[PDB]
Amino acid sequence: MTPNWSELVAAADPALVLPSGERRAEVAVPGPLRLDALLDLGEGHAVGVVRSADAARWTVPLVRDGAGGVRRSRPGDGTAEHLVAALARDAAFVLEAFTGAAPVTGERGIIVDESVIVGECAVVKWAVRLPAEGEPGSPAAQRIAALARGGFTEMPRPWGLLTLAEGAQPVLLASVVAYLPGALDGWDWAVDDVRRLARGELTMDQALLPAAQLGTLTARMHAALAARGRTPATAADVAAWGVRMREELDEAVASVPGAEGERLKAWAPRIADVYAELDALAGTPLIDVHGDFHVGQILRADGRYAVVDFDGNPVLPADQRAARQPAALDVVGMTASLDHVGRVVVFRTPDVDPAPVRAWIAAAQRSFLDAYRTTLARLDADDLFDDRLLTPLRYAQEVREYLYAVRHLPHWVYVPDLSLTDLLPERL
Ligand SMILES: [Cl-]
Ligand SMILES: [Cl-]
Ligand SMILES: [Mg+2]
Ligand SMILES: [Mg+2]
Ligand SMILES: [Mg+2]
Ligand SMILES: [Mg+2]
Ligand SMILES: [Mg+2]
Repeated sequence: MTPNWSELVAAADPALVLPSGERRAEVAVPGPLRLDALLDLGEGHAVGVVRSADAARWTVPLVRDGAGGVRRSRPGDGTAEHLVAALARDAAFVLEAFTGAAPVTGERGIIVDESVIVGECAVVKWAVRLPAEGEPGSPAAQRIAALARGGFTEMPRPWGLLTLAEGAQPVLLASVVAYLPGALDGWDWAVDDVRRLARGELTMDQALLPAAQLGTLTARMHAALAARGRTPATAADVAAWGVRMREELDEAVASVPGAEGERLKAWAPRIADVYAELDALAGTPLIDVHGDFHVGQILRADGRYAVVDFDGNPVLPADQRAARQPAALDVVGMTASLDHVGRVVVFRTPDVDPAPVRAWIAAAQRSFLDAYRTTLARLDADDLFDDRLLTPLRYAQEVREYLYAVRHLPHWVYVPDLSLTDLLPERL
């Protein structure tokens, strides 16, 4: 008889677990492989949770093939199709389907960051590397499900989620969401809006509306996420925040060159002064947040806004990205991002008049916060936002931009330099 899935995986080349296939033999995945869990999708298709001999765990879309026995599914094999069908139609797994899932067919691969377009209307995203058993990984499945359950719709419509039932949070193995082919992210559309403002093709009112819509979206998002509950920050939590933020400040002060570096070195005492007041913020509410929130995570098409990318903050250790944080963290991420959009327009656009752009920077931050506060109040969710955190967390956001610059793009130091120039009290 044909072996079971376990015997096929144990006998398969260890490169089975790799999306891009076998690599150089000198650094091959160590075998033998072991199948820890298997969701049978029918007709020779499956989702495996596979362990390599180094204890690393993997999500593997599998297909039985008479050529080699088993191999990793490729776009066009139909495994993503079969996952979608299992949504429309083993205790280790949780398959959650949402309204709108349909058994669409036809697969096309696309390169992101593995993602497979199905029926030219849905996107299946396979997790690849998983955390160790019982350890936290990406919270994207918990975020998307909480949003859908809360009636939040300003995101690609969820079709389904496949998770492994273990640990504090179910481990994400695959997500299926609506495909938005004609959608750009904010680093395209927000820059274009403000550029058009600078050219006089939009009025200030027109160029400010997206900032208000973003504020409403963020408030709707937080209200839905907060329905899963909240956790008061402890004294140790806020103390840890200050240590981390001061260390990042010290690194930026030690690495930023030139005039920007001199001004930052002169500003560091005041920034540190503000970080010091975090000790009085013990008890501030922590909720499930987006955690990596900025205009690049917002798709816009035909006046519809959609937030994506719920894996968490990529600079935190992988096992901390699911942790709850202050809602104000997302708030400052977006308001900082809006400021930066304005800085980029001025820096990149020939013959631009910075006066209207800088007026827009200030007015856009006010438009966002007003809409955010008004929407939270309309949703009776006012108390998740502790605005005492605005200044310390915003400063820390700008310091992160210095570190990005010195590590990846040196000239980018102008963004936090000009942002902080306008943020800091002009009394110093
Ligand atoms: Cl500027
Ligand atoms: Cl730039
Ligand atoms: Mg072989
Ligand atoms: Mg090999
Ligand atoms: Mg080796
Ligand atoms: Mg993103
Ligand atoms: Mg991400």
